[PDB]
This record gives sequence, structure tokens and C-alpha cells, in this order.
Amino acid sequence: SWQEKINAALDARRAADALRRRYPVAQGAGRWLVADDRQYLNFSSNDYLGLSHHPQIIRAWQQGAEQFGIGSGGSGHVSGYSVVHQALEEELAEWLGYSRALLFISGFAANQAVIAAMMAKEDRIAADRLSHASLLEAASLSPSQLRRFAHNDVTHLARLLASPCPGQQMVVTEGVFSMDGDSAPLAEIQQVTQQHNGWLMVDDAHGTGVIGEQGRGSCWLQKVKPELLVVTFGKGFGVSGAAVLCSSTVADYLLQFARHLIYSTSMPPAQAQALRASLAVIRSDEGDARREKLAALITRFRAGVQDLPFTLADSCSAIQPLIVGDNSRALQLAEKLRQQGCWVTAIRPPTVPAGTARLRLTLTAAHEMQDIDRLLEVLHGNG
Amino acid sequence: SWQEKINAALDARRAADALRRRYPVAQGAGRWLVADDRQYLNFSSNDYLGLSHHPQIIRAWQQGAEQFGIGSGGSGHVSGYSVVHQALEEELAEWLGYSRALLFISGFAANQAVIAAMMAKEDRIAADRLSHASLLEAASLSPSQLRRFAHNDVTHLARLLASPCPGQQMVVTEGVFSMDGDSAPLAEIQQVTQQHNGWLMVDDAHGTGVIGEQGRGSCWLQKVKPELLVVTFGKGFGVSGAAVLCSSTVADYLLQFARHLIYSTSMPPAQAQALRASLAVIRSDEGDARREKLAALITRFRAGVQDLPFTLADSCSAIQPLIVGDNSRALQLAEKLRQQGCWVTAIRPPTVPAGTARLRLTLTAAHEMQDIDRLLEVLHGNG
Ligand SMILES: *C(F)(F)C/N=C/c1c(COP(=O)(O)O)cnc(C)c1O
Ligand SMILES: *C(F)(F)C/N=C/c1c(COP(=O)(O)O)cnc(C)c1O
Repeated sequence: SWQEKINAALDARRAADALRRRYPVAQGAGRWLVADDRQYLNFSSNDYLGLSHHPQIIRAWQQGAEQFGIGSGGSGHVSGYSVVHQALEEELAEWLGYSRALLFISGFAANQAVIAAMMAKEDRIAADRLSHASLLEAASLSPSQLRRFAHNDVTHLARLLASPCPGQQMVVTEGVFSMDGDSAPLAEIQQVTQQHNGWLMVDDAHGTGVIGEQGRGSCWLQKVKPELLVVTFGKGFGVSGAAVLCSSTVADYLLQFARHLIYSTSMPPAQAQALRASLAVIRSDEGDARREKLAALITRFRAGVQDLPFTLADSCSAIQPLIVGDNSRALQLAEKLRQQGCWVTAIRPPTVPAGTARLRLTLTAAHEMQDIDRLLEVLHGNG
Repeated sequence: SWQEKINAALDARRAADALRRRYPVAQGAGRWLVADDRQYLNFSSNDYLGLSHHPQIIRAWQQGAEQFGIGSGGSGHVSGYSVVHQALEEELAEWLGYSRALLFISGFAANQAVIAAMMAKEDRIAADRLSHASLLEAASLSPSQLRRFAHNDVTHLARLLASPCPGQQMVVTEGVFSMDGDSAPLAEIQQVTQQHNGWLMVDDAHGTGVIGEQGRGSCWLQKVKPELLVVTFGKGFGVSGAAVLCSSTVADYLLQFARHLIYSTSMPPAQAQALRASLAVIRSDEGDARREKLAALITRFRAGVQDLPFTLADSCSAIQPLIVGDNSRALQLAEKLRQQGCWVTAIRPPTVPAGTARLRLTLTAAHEMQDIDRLLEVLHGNG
């Protein structure tokens, strides 16, 4: 029966396997975390530039609501396409150097709409083995053929692409990777993809806003323009939502065929004003200050761990995995950090290679040097 | 090549076939529509209760931002599960009489996460031929078997279910249908689904908030509790987002397996406060007033069309399709309404049966009797 299927998918879970509970917080974004009325240094949010509490972004969200009300009313293809949506689209495209941008309610929605509209059964998707669940989930549902290349292995990607294919090949990878905060080799990737007449799709959720001149992100930093750029706004922009950046003809194609775009409610115009305000801060001198500060905090932390019995991943992004190895080790560590007021989150098997239990630490430009030193002090004292 | 595939999917579109452009508006939700600086009576938004501009909802969105900032910071399974998300979940579940509710960023996302997590290749989805693109799109991507039953045909549904199936059967339908605003026969549908040991999933996007005691929607009005209820908030709630309503064990199942829930950014807490404020208005005496007014406006309009050479669909929801038949007819009509300050949207083949060119009119409780009379006056004068 259905219940037997549900009770048994549940009942058959291992403990230190993959069971997951949600803890409610009063504040979850930026420097601090408030949980059951206790304040903690937050090293687990994705607010990399501390923009979630920026007063200009807050102000734009508030005044937007006064100007436009809240809900848009419907679809972009009906009466839900607001002048604010269109200004934001235009501002994104100009920023990142594309012809067009189309707004989406979330990155999952944007990654899904693209793949769904663009890939057919004859087609092939070549995706990095470590690509985000949203990319892979969609690629795996797609009727097209999914092939996963070894993380960042451009030789493998090359082989995958050179195999006879009855249609077209889309290559998918991330600008900054979710797990480890490492970058893809975009210049080389693009190079083999053009060699095989494929097109490239980059999800720069973790780089957007946070690196590059004016924060333009991984592609712009690396001098690569893929055919599809997906940026999402719930990380360094400090809000929520996403855009696909692309050419005139593909944006026209997506407007005709992308059902998720055709039939979904557009975002509240006030959310779109808050996104324009965030983009403005990101492109400004204040933008450069925040990115410089986050970089100095990363330097301070990486320097401080040299002395510690932990291993760091190859990241110079806000994402800093701290390899502990033994899961009882990690668990005990994480609970110790928490007891000392540093809120961190422990990642253990099966999520990652047995003996890779890591803390997935995040830093933001809202943090201060003395926070990093506290984290370091705490990592020293117990371990 | 890719470009040939894009240029040719485009180039090979028929005109009065399915080409679509987006018109930017200054205001798209509720009584009025502002476009290129002209005001129009808006008969094309999904703001059925006029709540998009309600001052208590606006106020909650604004003060939310002051209390919690904007972005949540990340996932519900990390530091993005706010006390406000949890109060909203609890308030929804209590309202609609379920054990649990899980929040989603949009209805598409919610319909996708459920189907994806719940349906396997052995399983079957039996969906109403007219189910919304989001339900069908997901059901069609699913590895499970999709079978479409004739609109509201419980005899056909019965046959579909009685066919040998190697797994489980999920029945999917809408509380109020998107296209025509008609209701499904939920009591009978549930009845055959239980007969065949299936479970039922209802998407009540178009009924939620707007009918039922305290606005509880189609299921509650019809005394049916399906196993999955999806409600979305961009229509009568006047905001954006969605929830799945379900049992303890299935919510636990969805928290473990629903990747779209596990790895997506949660909605801004301020958006969630605005949703709680909207639910409060909906459950209140003001709630009943708005629903009574929308009902009186529907009565006035349906009564006024009896005299006119158009045909109405079987709706007593805010959705009122006005059948015109001849597409040149519909087009000319719609452009005439617009020239007379009533913003309506014309739906023609191939979207609907040749000779079914209709205006898809919507009314809301923000409208007044004199708006309906203007629309009627305009429908009379030219036709
Ligand atoms: C973030 F880390 F909290 C969730 N990861 C989300 C993500 C997306 C999804 O977009 P969302 O807007 O959150 O629904 C797309 N790409 C990547 C790399 C990530 O991490
Ligand atoms: C509405 F009419 F503008 C769009 N129709 C959306 C819809 C959904 C999708 O949820 P969304 O929140 O807009 O992404 C799900 N079910 C139905 C019946 C409709 O109409």
C-alpha cells in the first residue's frame, strides 16, 4: 500500500546515515544566528556579502510594497510582468554582458525551466559529477542522456563529448561549487565544448555578487561567456530568486517554450525592487569593500588553520570546508563549537567520502576579524 | 547545430498559432491595471480577493523586513528555517485540518517536489486531461506512468485505476480548474481512488482562500480530505509561494527525500509574515465580506451576459470564460474592450477547441458593481 511504501522508506533509514531534522531560528542570515533565544556567531549561512540585512535592500522591499502592493497578480505572459521585473532583467543583462535576462522565482525553477525547454530525448547533458542537486535532478528527469564527468576533469569531459550523439550537447558545471567552494576550469571547459559543438551552461549561485569586477562572478572573472548563465539571489545578493542570462534568440525561445516561465506567478514587484537595490550595492564601491573584507576574512581563517590538526579544501570562496575525517570527531567538534557559541554544521557519510567528515563553514563580509579569531580559538582548544 | 535548433523551433511557429509577447505594467493586480500610463479596469489578474494591496499584508511585509532582514540565508535543513516559517506551516495545517504543512517557494516547485519524491517508475499517475501545466509537466517527467482521464470523468478514472499496475496510484486533479473555473467532483473521485487503493492529490490554487468556511477552499467545501493538498498563495492570498498539506509520516517522508525542499533557499521570513497576515484576513469576518462581495459580483456578471450573444462556462468561481467562438471575433473584441478601458485577455486555438475563442475574464472582491456594469455595457455596444 502507499503507507507501507512511505513507512518503509522511512523505517529503512540508517541513523548516522541520512536522517534530517529542521531547527527553527529567530535569525539565520549573516554574522549572527539566534536559536532558542541564544545568540551565536553564524558560520552556516549563505549570506556571503552580509546583504540580507542591508538597509538599502530592506528599504527597497518596504517601499516596493507601498508602490506596487505585494503579489504581482499572475504570470509574466499575462498581467504579472511589471516595469520593475523588466528593469531588473535589463540591469542584470547589462551587468553580466548578455543580451537578455529572464527572471525566475528560484534557482531550481530556473535550472529546471532551461533544461526542460532545451533538452530533448536525442540530446545529451554532460554534467560535473558534483553539480548541485537542482542541475542534476532536472538533468536526470530530462529525457536527454545524462553523463556525469569526473569533477573538473576536462579530459573526461572531452571523451564524453566525442562519443556519437544523435542531437545536441549541453555541458553543465558551477562557477563556484556548492560542496567544496572550488571553481570549475571554465576557460578549458568552454574550449572542449566549442571543439565538440556543444553549448555551456554555468550555475554561478555561489560566485555571483561575490568575485569579479563589480561582483560579476565566476564567468566574468575567468573571461568566459557561456551560452547559459544562471545566477541565483538567495546567497550573496541576500534575497531570493534567480535569472537566466542568454542571447536574444534563446530568450525568445525560452519565452515561447519554457512552461515554468509561461505559467508560473511572477515574483512580487517589491522583491524585484529589493533585488535591484542589492545589485546596486554589489556594483558600487560599497560592493568592492564587502568583497575585499570577505577576502581578508578568508585569508585570516586559512592562515589560522595551518596551525590546527584539520585540513582545508582548495577554496578561496566564502565556502570553507574543514576536514575532520572521523564522524564521531566531527559530530563532537560541531557540538562543541555550538556549546562555545559558534554555529557550524557537520557534513559526514554518506554525504561525502568515508573519512571526510567536514564542517562546511561559511564566512561573510558581515563577520569581523575577531569572529574568525574566536572560531580559530575554539577550534584549537578542544578539536 | 544548437542555433539551427533554436532558430527552427522559433521560425517554425504559426502566427495566430502560438507566438507570445509580454507587456510591462505599472500595476497588474486587483481592480486596476496601469500600462503605458493608462488606467484600465483589470479583468485579467488572479488577485481574486483583492488582497495584493491589503494594508495589513503590506504592513506585515514591511515590518518583517525590519525584524528579520530579507533573505533567509539558505535551506530549511540548514539555517533558513525561521520561527516565522514554522508558525505559518502550523497555521496552515490547523486551518485546513491536516497534521502538517511544508512551505515551498512556488506551486510549480511544490507540485514538482511531491511528484518527484513520491512517484517511482512502477507507479502510475492518473491526472485530469485539463490539469495545470505544473502538475502535468512534473507528471510527464516523472518515471512513473502518466495516464490522463477525460475532464471530470469519474467512470474513465475508474477504468484507468482498475488496470493492473506494478506499484501505487496517485490521482491528481484541481479544486478549481485554471482554464474554465469549474470544480472537480472530489467526493466521487476520492471514492473511486479509495476503491482502487490510490491516494489523491488536489491542487487548489484557484479555490484556496476564496470559497469554504474561513476560505478553506474546494476540499473543505466538499467535505473531502485528500492525502495531498497543494495550496498556492499568488492568487487569492495576494502574495506568492505554496504549501503542501499532508500527514505526519508523509511530511517526514518529504523532509527526507524531497530534494527540491532539502536544497532550495527558503522564502524570505518577511514574505512568510505577509502570508500569515493574508491568512488572518482570509479567516476573519473581513474574509467573509470579501468572499460574499466576489460572489455578488459573479452573480451580477453572469446575470448580465444572459442578454448578450456570448456563452459562459460552468463557473461560479472568480474565473469567468466568455466564449466568443470566432478568433477574429475574440481578437477584435479584446482589442475593443481595451480601447474602452477594460483590460481582458483573449484565448484562441490552438490553446482551446477550434471555435472556442474565449475571453478568460477574472473578477475580484476589489472590483465594484459599477465595474461589472461597465464591462457589460462595453460587451453590449460592440460585441
Ligand atoms: C543554497 F546553498 F542555500 C541552496 N543551494 C541552492 C543552489 C541552487 C538553487 O537555487 P535556490 O534559489 O536556492 O532554489 C542552484 N545552484 C547552486 C550551486 C545552489 O547551491
Ligand atoms: C496563476 F494562474 F497565475 C498561474 N497558474 C499557476 C498554478 C500553479 C502554479 O503555482 P505558481 O505559484 O504560480 O508557480 C499550480 N496550480 C494551478 C491550478 C495554477 O493555475
